[PDB]
Amino acid sequence: DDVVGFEEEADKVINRLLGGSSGLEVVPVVGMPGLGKTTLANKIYKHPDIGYQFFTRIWVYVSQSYRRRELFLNIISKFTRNTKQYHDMCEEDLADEIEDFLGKGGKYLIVLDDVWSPDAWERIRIAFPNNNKSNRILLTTRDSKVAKQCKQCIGIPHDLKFLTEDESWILLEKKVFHKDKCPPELELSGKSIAKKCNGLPLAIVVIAGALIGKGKTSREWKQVDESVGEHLINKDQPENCNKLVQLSYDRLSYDLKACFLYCGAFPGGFEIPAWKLIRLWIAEGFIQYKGHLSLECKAEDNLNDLINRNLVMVMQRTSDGQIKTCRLHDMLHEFCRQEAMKEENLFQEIKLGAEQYFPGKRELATYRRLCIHSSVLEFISTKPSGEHVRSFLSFSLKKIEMPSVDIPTIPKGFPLLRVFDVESINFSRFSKEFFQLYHLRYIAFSSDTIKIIPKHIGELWNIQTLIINTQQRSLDIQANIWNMERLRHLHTNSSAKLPVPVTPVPLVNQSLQTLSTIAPESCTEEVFARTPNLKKLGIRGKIAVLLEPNKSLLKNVKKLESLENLKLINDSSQTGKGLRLPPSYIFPTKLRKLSLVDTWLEWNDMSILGQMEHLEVLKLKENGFMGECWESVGGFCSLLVLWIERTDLVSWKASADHFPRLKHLVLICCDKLKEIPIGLADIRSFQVMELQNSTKTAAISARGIRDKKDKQTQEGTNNNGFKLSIFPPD
Amino acid sequence: DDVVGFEEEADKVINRLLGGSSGLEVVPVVGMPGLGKTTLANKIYKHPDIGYQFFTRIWVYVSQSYRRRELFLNIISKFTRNTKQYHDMCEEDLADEIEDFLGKGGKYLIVLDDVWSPDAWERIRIAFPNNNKSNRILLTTRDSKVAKQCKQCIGIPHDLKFLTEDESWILLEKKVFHKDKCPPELELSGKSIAKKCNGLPLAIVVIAGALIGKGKTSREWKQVDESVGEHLINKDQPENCNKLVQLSYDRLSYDLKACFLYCGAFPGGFEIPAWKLIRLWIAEGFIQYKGHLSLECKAEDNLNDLINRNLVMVMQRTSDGQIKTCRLHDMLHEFCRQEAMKEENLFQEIKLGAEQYFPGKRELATYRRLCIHSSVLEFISTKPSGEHVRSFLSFSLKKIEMPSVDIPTIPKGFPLLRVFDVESINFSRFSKEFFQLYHLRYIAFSSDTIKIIPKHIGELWNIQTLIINTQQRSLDIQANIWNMERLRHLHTNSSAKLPVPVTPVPLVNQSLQTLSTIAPESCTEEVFARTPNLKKLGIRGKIAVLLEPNKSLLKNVKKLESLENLKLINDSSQTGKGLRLPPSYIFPTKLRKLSLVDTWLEWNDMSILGQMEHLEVLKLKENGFMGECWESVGGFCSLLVLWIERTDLVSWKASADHFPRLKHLVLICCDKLKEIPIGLADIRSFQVMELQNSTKTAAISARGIRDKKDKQTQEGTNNNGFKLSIFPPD
Ligand SMILES: Nc1ncnc2c1ncn2[C@@H]1O[C@H](COP(=O)(O)OP(=O)(O)O)[C@@H](O)[C@H]1O
Ligand SMILES: Nc1ncnc2c1ncn2[C@@H]1O[C@H](COP(=O)(O)OP(=O)(O)O)[C@@H](O)[C@H]1O
Repeated sequence: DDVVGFEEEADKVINRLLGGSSGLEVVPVVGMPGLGKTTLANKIYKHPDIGYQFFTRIWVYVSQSYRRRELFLNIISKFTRNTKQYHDMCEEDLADEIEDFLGKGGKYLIVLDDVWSPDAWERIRIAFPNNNKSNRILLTTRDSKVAKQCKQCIGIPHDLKFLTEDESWILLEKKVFHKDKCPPELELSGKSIAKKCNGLPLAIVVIAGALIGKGKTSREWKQVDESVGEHLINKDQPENCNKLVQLSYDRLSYDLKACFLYCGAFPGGFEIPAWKLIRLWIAEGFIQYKGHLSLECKAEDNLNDLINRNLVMVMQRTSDGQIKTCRLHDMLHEFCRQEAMKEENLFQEIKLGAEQYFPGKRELATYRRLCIHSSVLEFISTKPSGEHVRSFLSFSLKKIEMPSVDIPTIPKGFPLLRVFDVESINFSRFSKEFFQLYHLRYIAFSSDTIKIIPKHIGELWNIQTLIINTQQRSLDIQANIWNMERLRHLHTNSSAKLPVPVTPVPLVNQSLQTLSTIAPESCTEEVFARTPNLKKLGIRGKIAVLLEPNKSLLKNVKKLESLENLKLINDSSQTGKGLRLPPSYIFPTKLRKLSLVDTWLEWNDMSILGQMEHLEVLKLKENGFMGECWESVGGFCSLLVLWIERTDLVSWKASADHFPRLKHLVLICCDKLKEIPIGLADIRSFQVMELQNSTKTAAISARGIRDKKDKQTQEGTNNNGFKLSIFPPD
Repeated sequence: DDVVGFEEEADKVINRLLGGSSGLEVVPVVGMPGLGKTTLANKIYKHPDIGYQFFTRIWVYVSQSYRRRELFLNIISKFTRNTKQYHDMCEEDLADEIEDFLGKGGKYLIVLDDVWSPDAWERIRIAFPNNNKSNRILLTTRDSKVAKQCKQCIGIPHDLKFLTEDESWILLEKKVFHKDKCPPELELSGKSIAKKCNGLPLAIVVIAGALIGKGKTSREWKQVDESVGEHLINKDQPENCNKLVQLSYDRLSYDLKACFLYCGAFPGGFEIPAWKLIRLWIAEGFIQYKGHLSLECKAEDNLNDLINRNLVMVMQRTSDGQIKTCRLHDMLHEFCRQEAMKEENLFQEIKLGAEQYFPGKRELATYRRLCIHSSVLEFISTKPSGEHVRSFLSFSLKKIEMPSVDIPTIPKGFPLLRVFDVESINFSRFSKEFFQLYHLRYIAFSSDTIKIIPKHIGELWNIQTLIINTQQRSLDIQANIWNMERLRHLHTNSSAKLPVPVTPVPLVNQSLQTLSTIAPESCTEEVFARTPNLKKLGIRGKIAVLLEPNKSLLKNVKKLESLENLKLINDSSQTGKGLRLPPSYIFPTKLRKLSLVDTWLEWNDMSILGQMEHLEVLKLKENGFMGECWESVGGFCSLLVLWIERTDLVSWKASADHFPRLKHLVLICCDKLKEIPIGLADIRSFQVMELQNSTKTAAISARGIRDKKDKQTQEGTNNNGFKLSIFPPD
């Protein structure tokens, strides 16, 4: 409930939505960036009354650099998982598909954030039919002319009010002091600050983060108070607010300063993968820690400082509470840009400006880090060359093929390249000079034809992370990854057939921690003997090769003492019944996360999982577990999160003793579940619960469980209210 | 000498060039389009005094849609034939290469036609160094601000004057009446017209063509006189002059109207290949002739009407006088556009306008013929679909690769496609749905990976012309081209291994006329037995397989009675001496054109060629003939043109009886020629003569021959003055 002073505005907006015309209706929210337009939209999205009243709730991100085809793909992905048929149809075809998808449903609302030009609104409006079902469009805009120019915009342009003072002091106190009370010698400074921010929440949260970072001293509070007083916030000039961000930026440590500045190289509206980005922090040497925690731990700590300062906003978190997807505010992105080019020339972006001509070698040679986001193919066709370029950064929501003749240009022009992520570029093959980059550390790309990883990859002695994505069924690795001592991580989407190591000095790879998806045949004794420090393991392929009762290779997994994350993917031609678990003591004594996919195991097998006393997060995906009768056997003494998706389970019996400490519980696509155990509502730690494609009997059992737990909350000191998801509410 | 009234302007421009500053100097020529800027530039280029004074003379075409990399490639192609090393270097690298290439030479001039914006001039000027050698730049522009903005443009902007009336009447009379005298009842109309064109040569030539097309009657002359009087030519509004072109356009026949309008679909500044374009018409059914001449003959007649009306201007002609490269004036191109979209909606062009968004299906479905010239890859990535599209037209000076996943989009979106020329698009493979186009007639594309022509190509029963270009050494054709009765032409750049026909109805392909270079092993008896009407033959590969004395296959060529054009390319691993011709009577009795490449034959072999009494044009390319002593044996009773390039010939003896009727004579890269026969100057028909990379002894022999022939011209009635090329004059 981190929303202060928006209750009246949200209530009046909701009143506008539920009332008004009975046909199509669009409400525009205009305001100076950072004032709370998207935050208010998110509050409206999560409000219970509107969600109950609206059958379908879609969140859409537009941004300035919107792609209509990409946007239509994004909307289509929210309806049908089988997206292979929609990749070929032209844009109006997916527009009609969206039209009929929302036609099949009931009353719906569409949320369009950060629309910059009226022509974009006109081009996207064609996908929303007028079915006289009181469908609503929550449009957010920076300019009132966008709403004014539309004849169909019958609703008056709602100018969202700026934050009131009563909201100010309370908001800033909640942000910076949390549950603490401000000392008297800082209270007047806080009030003066709140009056001096001119009710702009982004400025308030950024100065709160700055105050947290340095210390809660009266002198520093007076300094920031006079600084914000020296910067009057004009209602028509947002750039001065960037100066306030400067008052935060100077307070960060030099390496942390640098990583925050590098965080701005990403495109606006881009949902950053957390794991990818921590790798960018590590590969570039930005993360330096002379302490007991690992470098990845230090990078996670830095991300935690970023989020708690409200500099980087997290949109989706992992099931266990970790950060999954983070992004930067568009105003903060513009400030980071302005700093990057006009102030400290750390890195530069190459964009198709009004001149429509790309920079030549003379200007490019002065760059140190590049970031090409659109029209990359033309730029690489120009064949640039940078002798002082240390990085190549490029993310796009669309995949761009790699011209073969143009392939050798990138390595030849950048011999001093260190990191090179082209995950939006589909490499067709490997060039010889690509193999000459001895200074490379991070390489990640996609391919649709590469089957054999060549031997010469072993001669890159400075690579730290290697990420490969492909649509091929099986991937063969011929390069000697075992002698690559500095290699730390691997991530693959296909079945990776690692070479069988040969036994010959400290050849043991103590730095290798995570190695993503590996074919079952490579999970041998020698492979795990060379990496005792492995923590995350992933197996992809015919799991029957792993888990035959007579010659199961999981005995080798027993000797891996440092393992905590295991992933198994079943790609066998036949995935029928007959699979069973080995004795429970075979597993590592300190494993934490295991995920079973397409295993087709009997329910009783969790008894093996019942022996592990430290299991806390478990995920079942794509027919991990099934069986008509599920009886809870054994006690999961430390289970916190269990995640089951698309199982034909019918009946489940459970008790509080079986799962004494569960916190997160998820069922998805359970088309045959009869009832959820009532006694689960008797567990105090049971907090969050969700349904998807469940039976009506499951729905009424869920409602009864919610009522019982709410009554228990009325009985005991259950501070954390129960969370139930009525999805879909149709 | 078709230049009237420009003698004074050309003389003063030449005086400016030879005089002025001793360093870099740029003369700009500004004027309303069609006034004669490029024509005056061409006259200056071909003037003898400037060519003698200037060591290096380069012609450069810029146009509005100029590409700096393409332009630099074009300039580099004029210096070194080995262009494989220059394809990889970045733009400034070829700029420096051009800098040193002109540095090695002496005083030079660079001609830049049709420069539209000053920034283009600034970006191209960096390739021209200041060596204090009085180098000159003939720049042609439409706006004086382009010259004014340049600080280095010390020379005053020369505003070229409009043609005077005395030149006018003479110019129009030379254009329309040639050597005839205007009747008195049309002379006053001609004078009134010439005064009413306001001295604009393009208008004069177009109305002369219109008058020629309809008839030289007094009433029609009065009609065109009042029409041009009704259209006053404003000096600042060129669009009204387009109306005058209308007075010509309405006078053409409907099919000829249509083909002229289709001629405008090509990009401005594009040098049209004549053969391709007659193929494009013959495929679209535009050429209809109910007469004895072939359809190709009718198309050539139409092109002749186009050129003699000055609607289409020819830049380079074939050695025998035929049209090789033709183009349209930029003002005429704009008029053709205006007519195409705003008037008769015959065809439309898809371009990246200020909106920066490509048309959708709704507008595209109303189109009948398309023409995409730039940013084609984005358009095909959009995946357009046209149910009423009958043609797909795309030429570019650069090669664009074909995305595999995007490959199927083109055929699926255009099932009613008839012609499809993507010769600027590099196809990587064949898609199955591409093979579903049963309405296709003309297909032409380039590839760097296609080795096997698939069988299903035989199921396209409506194909008339098939053109394939590839860099592969050998091309295999598996499709049954023999049962393709409507197929008329084939053109390949690689060795084409045709399938061996099997003997089984009129299966004989009487419509097949030309079939490009074909691998030697396919020149069998059965192949030539199925196409008795063949006229142009081409063989590419190991010619030793064709021409072994014991088992030569040219006996089969004997039975081909309709053959007139033969091409042979030697791609054998060893091309050493030992090759010899068969007896002369083996050849068809009516052959006209033969070309020998890399044959390595003895000189005496022309005795066989001496037997053919109707040989008129012969070309020797890439070591066709060699030998220290060349003695002329036999009499070429009808030889007109002989063409020899890069031979190590030393001594040649010839007489007038050997070549009694030669007209065009060419020697290129003769690094060892001792002397040219003096008696060749005694031949009356000897008119044109050229040298390239010749010896100094060859140069002085050439000068003596020129002096002797000029003295003979002073003796006899040699109306056609002798033409000698001082090339290079360094
Ligand atoms: N009621 C509120 N309580 C706390 N923070 C808020 C509130 N409204 C806005 N904010 C903060 O203001 C910032 C700007 O939010 P957002 O609406 O996403 O951008 P914009 O206002 O430009 O659309 C957010 O980071 C958010 O944390
Ligand atoms: N002195 C001349 N004699 C005959 N025709 C001319 C003369 N000068 C120009 N023309 C004609 O005028 C037309 C325009 O010529 P050009 O110079 O190529 O275009 P622009 O004047 O727009 O540069 C040409 O087709 C040419 O035939």
